Amino acid sequence: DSKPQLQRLAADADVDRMCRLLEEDGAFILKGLLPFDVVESFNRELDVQMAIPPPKGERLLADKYPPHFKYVPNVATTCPTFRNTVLINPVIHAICEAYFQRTGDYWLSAAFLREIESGMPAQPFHRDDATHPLMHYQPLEAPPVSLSVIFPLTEFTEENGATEVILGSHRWTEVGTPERDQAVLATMDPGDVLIVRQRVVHAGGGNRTTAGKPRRVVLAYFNSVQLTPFETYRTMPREMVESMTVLGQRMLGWRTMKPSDPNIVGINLIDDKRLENVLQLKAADSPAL
Amino acid sequence: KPQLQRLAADADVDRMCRLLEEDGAFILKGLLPFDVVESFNRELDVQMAIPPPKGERLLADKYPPHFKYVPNVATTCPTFRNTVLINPVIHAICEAYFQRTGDYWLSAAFLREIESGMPAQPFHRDDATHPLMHYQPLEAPPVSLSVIFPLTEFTEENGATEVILGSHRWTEVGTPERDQAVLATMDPGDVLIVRQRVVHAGGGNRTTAGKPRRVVLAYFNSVQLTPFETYRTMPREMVESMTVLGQRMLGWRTMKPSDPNIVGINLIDDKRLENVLQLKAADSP
Ligand SMILES: O=C(O)CCC(=O)C(=O)O
Ligand SMILES: O=C(O)CCC(=O)C(=O)O
Ligand SMILES: [Co+2]
Ligand SMILES: [Fe+2]
Ligand SMILES: [Fe+2]
Repeated sequence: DSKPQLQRLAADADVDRMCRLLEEDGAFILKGLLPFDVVESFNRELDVQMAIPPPKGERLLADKYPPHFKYVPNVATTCPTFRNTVLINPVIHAICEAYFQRTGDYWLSAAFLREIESGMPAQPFHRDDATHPLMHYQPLEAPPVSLSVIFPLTEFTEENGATEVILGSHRWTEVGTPERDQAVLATMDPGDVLIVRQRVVHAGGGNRTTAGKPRRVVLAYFNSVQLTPFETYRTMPREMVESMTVLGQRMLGWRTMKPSDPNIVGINLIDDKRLENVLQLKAADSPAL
Repeated sequence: KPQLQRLAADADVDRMCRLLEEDGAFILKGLLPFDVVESFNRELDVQMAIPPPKGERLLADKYPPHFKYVPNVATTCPTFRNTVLINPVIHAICEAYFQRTGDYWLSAAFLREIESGMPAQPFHRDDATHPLMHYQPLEAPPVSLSVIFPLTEFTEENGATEVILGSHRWTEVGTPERDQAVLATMDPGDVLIVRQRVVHAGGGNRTTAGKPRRVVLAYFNSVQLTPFETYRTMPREMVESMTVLGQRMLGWRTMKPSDPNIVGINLIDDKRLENVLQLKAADSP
């Protein structure tokens, strides 16, 4: 395409370059971060969840939509491949650690599945600043407090509606009403990852195919520990929590974390002690640390 | 010189609200009955009577040993948990104050005791705990409210809280003189309420009589902000003996930031946290 496209990088790519891509272009792609077997076992875990008949009670998001609406909340609690493998991907966290360098500690606000079936229209262009509305008022220069991480679980094509990203649009004052051709396509294979900076204007593609195969995507939101996690993993059984690594525990809110100075004490604590100490939390990788 | 306006506990909320935008702070006179003040004080006395613990202390270890401090009083002081935390007047103020941001809860509630011979605090804005606040524009929906409970009297001598009126409209804290501020002189049972961005400081105790100034600070934040103190390790029995309002304040229920957040926050399995937990409450139908 005539317009400059989304840079696609190998898993082992340089971190300074990814970080500078995020500030200049606002987005980039990692190629084959997740092995195909990982991707497929994740998909089967999700298949199980979606196969579950609709429950009797209230569902806060689902009840707002038609019954054909496909959605799996907080995948870490029901998809071990995500909890144990995807969530603690070292490349992802290296990016996060560079990205959140000014704001301090980050954790996982949400990780959920979205399936877009044939005949569904594109999303309107938007900035991912609705969940925590205060973000709408954050100046561009301020230390970023949220990172969008997008996992294609089916192929992302021009036809089925690969994610549309407008490069450099995070420097815009408002989203406005940009035309579709201002954006480029995040065409990907399962195992690739799209990483999108805060304030970058984007939109879901919408599935124009007619063969029945639906587009499947898991969206993960990594936020500053200043921001309340949309999904709370506090009801995870202790056995499951302790089977995770320390990084895993920190991501899911089971540990005291640290916003950058001038916060010098930290956050998410109790009795002036670390939450994991009060809980006496064990971890799969705590003898080695 | 313009002073801190003192309002009756039953005063109109619309006036309190207009004060918070105009002066940036105000005082409620005698909000807490004497029995409340005294039982709260006795509960805190119990807590401070516990010997210095052996392990790490995240805040206490950052300051001198003479620094007196009791964290997350709601878990150890029933008077605060059952009476003070859910004060209807406080929440009338909050619901007006946080209308643009949506739901609010309790980030921290702790005791500080300032002994004789201690210097004044430097002037500051209470935006260090959540640094992102430092970049929030003046016009943006406020996301934090400082609520200050004097448990001993606040006098000129013992170091009543120094508040600079209208300073929330300043671009920077700068280096203001002490004589730019007015004094939050109060009796136990009064409440000092301070807007976000209002420059202020602890007074510093000029007395030599030994009575240390005692204050409980409660920070009510938008549910967008992660609570500094997490009350997730409270026993279920303690949680379920509380009112719904109390549970919402201590992070045990799903909450709702203002639109365009339309689902809410602090939820799980696409359900309300309290439903998944099947949480009972003292005043729930
Ligand atoms: O469907 C997509 O690829 C993007 C979805 C998205 O950006 C959102 O839901 O905020
Ligand atoms: O001690 C006081 O009266 C006020 C303290 C204060 O503003 C603070 O510690 O942030
Ligand atoms: Co002067
Ligand atoms: Fe989005
Ligand atoms: Fe303060």
